[PDB]
Amino acid sequence: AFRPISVFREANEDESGFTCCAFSARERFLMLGTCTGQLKLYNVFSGQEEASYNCHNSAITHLEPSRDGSLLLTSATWSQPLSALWGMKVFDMKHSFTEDHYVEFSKHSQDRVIGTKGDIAHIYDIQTGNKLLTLFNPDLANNYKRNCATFNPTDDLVLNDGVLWDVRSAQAIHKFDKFNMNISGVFHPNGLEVIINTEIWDLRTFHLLHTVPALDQCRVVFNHTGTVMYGAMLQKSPFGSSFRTFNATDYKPIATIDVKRNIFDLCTDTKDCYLAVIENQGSMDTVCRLYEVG
Amino acid sequence: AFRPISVFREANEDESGFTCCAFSARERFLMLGTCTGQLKLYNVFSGQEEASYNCHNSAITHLEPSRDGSLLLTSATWSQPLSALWGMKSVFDMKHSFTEDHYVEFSKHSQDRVIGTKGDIAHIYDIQTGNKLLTLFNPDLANNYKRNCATFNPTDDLVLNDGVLWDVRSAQAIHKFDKFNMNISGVFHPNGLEVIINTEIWDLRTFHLLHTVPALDQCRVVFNHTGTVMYGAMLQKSPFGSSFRTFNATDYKPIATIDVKRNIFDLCTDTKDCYLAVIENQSMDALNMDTVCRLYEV
Ligand SMILES: Fc1cccc(N2CCC[C@@H](Nc3cc(N4CCOCC4)ncn3)C2)c1
Repeated sequence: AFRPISVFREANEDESGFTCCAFSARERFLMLGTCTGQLKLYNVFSGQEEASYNCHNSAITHLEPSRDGSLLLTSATWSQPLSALWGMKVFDMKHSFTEDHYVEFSKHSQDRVIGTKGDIAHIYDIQTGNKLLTLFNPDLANNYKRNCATFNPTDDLVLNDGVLWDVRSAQAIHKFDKFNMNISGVFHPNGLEVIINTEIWDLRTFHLLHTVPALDQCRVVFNHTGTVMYGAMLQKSPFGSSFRTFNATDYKPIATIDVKRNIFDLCTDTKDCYLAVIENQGSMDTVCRLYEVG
Repeated sequence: AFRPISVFREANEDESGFTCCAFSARERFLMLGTCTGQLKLYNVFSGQEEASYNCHNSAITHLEPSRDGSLLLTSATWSQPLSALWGMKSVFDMKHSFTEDHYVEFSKHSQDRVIGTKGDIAHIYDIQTGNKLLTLFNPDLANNYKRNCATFNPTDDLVLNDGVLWDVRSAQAIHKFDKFNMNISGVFHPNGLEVIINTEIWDLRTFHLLHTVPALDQCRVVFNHTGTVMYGAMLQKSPFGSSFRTFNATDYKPIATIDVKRNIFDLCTDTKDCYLAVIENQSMDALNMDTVCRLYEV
């Protein structure tokens, strides 16, 4: 049950150019990246645009606010810096990650950033911005075209290019075998499973647990309690006109939602009451439609 | 860093009698056994008691909730029965007893069986019927470990009992690991490839010695749920002293040595491995039993 509420659109523009969405830490703001590298803040209540910040010189591809509301990670498409860390408590650049096309925070304590440059993962200290670790084992590389390195929920492990790393020893534990060209995978928020495209792997024994065909070429996001998984399939619009929900315990579908328009991105708020979806109104005119979750 | 978050005692008792603990399937709720045979449910953050159940007429030594929240194993000191299986669905009720076993745990992959230990002997039981399916003891291969604790491997194909590897389907001993200590019988690595018997790390394929880790000596070793950290409390009334040790599960390198300067009765982690609960007595080798639960954020 996804009940459309409202639309956020770019004020003072013929066509809308939203490319990515994230709710602010305490959800008073929807943060919308644009195709020209602006970060626009919208009040969820009033629907009004409160600020437009010049973050990058190309389309924003990724946004992640820190849980404490003090920091924001951004990634763009081309040029430099590809990724940056911003203070949210005046809006200022804290550090740049010049060559990393994707960045995420550590999960348990958000003291670190993990960046991806092709097949290579970099870990940075938030305070200093210094590079602490480079994770790349050329013996084990899968060369995934959409590789995105990520920490597990405890920050002890990293998944990079389908390879599981022990962060403390900076050594590869296991290479998961390649069965697609693009998707490198994520940790299940439950901490026990690795989800790589259609393959569900046991984190501890590395045995295959499940095949989930409906996840093929999907971006996967979880609700904040990790009971529901969202998948939007990659096809310019990154995804198509539908997303799918899955029970995160058994990987069985809950709903296929056809919005009848190409999806650029989707995110949930911390309380799992809202779904924001970037939808192409044109045939870009990419608006952000808000849905009640339920 | 282990950051103390909360401390609490057994509510309203002159002397606090917590002896063991395990996190519930419910996020912020810890189950605790007591020296008078009660099972307590506490809010681990507020320290407030929620529920109490009468399980045994002697001290609870160990408890293990099932992953699905439906079942609980308990073991007591000198009660009859020594161990029992409880339903927690609607009414809290005893399903089955394991008369002679001083320790019990669930099978690992599918929790459809219980494995109990009586000295050097392992018993395997069906959860549905309570029926004893197997008695595992080989008089030729016994190591006679004083703190023997029989266990299934991650896939439930194998059992380690008194340092002997058993094929469960055939109920035959397939290998005896040579004895290097008097007490510690060992556990499976959650990766399913290694057996950890006191200071010895054995390869499950070749049965070759992979590593010797002196810092593990006389430790009850447990893994966090993710299998990234090994926690060891050393034997020295509590069986344990005032220290617990952590090791990297991938390379067995020590991480931390934590001396709480009080005897430890038990320790456990939450399903998300964010927290460590420790039961500690309030001087060293205190005759007085007055324990607290301390919660650390990891
Ligand atoms: F050295 C080992 C090796 C393997 C397992 C253990 N454990 C298994 C769980 C139970 C442990 N024993 C106790 C005993 C105990 N007390 C309660 C008070 O009366 C004395 C026994 N309190 C807590 N734990 C021993 C010890």
